[PDB]
Amino acid sequence: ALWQFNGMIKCKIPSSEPLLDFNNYGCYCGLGGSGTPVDDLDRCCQTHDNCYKQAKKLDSCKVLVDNPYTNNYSYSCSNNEITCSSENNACEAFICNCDRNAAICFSKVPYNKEHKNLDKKNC
Ligand SMILES: [Ca+2]
Ligand SMILES: [Cl-]
Repeated sequence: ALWQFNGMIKCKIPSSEPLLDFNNYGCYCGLGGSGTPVDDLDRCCQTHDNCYKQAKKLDSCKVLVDNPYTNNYSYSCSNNEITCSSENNACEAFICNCDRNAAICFSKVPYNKEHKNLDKKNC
């Protein structure tokens, strides 16, 4: 869900307030996402959006009537490393991996503040 994802982002980027820094960034970071990503951070968000699309197609998630946005997976953060819980079921695990991949991606790309709060006509 959002609470775990936000915690993962802070795990990798301890200086960030994700719900303020990454939301409404570029064409993909935040609600919806379409068009050409504007930079590598936006591509991280595009990948993440696509990972959620795939989670919704996974048989485990469908049978569990899962919503990736509300998934109740478990994770831990130690020394700025994210570990998705081994106890997560297949659906939970998939979504945890989407979130972990994105948090890692965000930590590895530049932040271009000219893309914060981008007008979606640019998308
Ligand atoms: Ca999005
Ligand atoms: Cl990690």
